[PDB]
Amino acid sequence: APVTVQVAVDPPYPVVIGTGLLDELEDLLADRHKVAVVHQPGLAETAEEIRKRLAGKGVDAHRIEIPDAEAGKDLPVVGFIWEVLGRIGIGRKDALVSLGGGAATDVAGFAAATWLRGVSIVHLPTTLLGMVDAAVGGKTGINTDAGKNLVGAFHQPLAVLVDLATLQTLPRDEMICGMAEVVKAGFIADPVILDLIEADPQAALDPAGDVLPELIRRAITVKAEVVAASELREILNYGHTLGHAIERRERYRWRHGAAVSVGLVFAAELARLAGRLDDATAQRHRTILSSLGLPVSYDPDALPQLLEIMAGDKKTRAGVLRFVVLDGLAKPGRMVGPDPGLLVTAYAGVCA
Ligand SMILES: [Cl-]
Ligand SMILES: [Zn+2]
Ligand SMILES: [Zn+2]
Repeated sequence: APVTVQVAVDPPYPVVIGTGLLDELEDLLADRHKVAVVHQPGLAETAEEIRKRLAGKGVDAHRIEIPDAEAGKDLPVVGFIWEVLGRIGIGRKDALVSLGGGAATDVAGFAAATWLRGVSIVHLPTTLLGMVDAAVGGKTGINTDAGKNLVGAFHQPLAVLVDLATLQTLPRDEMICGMAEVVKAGFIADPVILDLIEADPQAALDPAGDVLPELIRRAITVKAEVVAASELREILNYGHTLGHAIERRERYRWRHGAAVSVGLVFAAELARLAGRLDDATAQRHRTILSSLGLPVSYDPDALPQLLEIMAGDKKTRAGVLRFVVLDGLAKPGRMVGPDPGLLVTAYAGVCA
């Protein structure tokens, strides 16, 4: 019944896409002695239902509620999760289930990665961004005093269950910000994603339509294929060089997807001015993103503060900025240490 995308790492794991996946979760974890469901607050009820269905099969099943959103990835939260796994007596053969957006899958994933040096985790992402991106690929992380996105671990999930029923209650604004990673996947490796969205941009956002389920499958496949195929993975940062800087500048008060959207537009203008990307494919970034309702511009006077921010990013070595750029649709390449005047000119092409 559901579609499954296999992530061809070693060992491989499935990303299951379908409607009503609790049965598949039950049969998957039926034989574990203990399971802890780590969930964000608005999902207490789905978590309690998972817990009961599990306890029904004989699992000593627990739910662990963590703060919503970015508050949920903070070091004290993972400290709390560890203490709870201990109190419950979660062992090496036991399992965690994450239920929530990207922050939940990241913190629950980091906790599973480090508890007894690694226990199995199943991810149930409940946001579009979580489904196409954060839950696939095994990157986990937490927020510490050092900054965000710095501390983490690679830890592949036993499985990822992408339950489309859950999209029916997702607010429109979260749907739109999840679509920025789908669009990114389209530009880097699967232009059919772009063609499908262009047919009708508003049908792409409809959790009941037939387009969104296909876009999800395709975006997950692009990520699965990149991850299975050590630096090709950097292509997934497309739009994120400026995007992460904007987020930071706004103190994480902008949606991740909105910042990436502006970063994509910037990356396209950078490539266009460098002579690497044709005008048509370059312009297509702004037209697709703006048609979905995503921002395509940012504060015209922010470049100096953005440059200083990008200066300190982990990828920056000896003050040298690195960007993912396209040499054509689905032909990702790199631009290392671009001339400052070129960034200034690209930024003006985006903001003015
Ligand atoms: Cl979240
Ligand atoms: Zn999220
Ligand atoms: Zn992203």
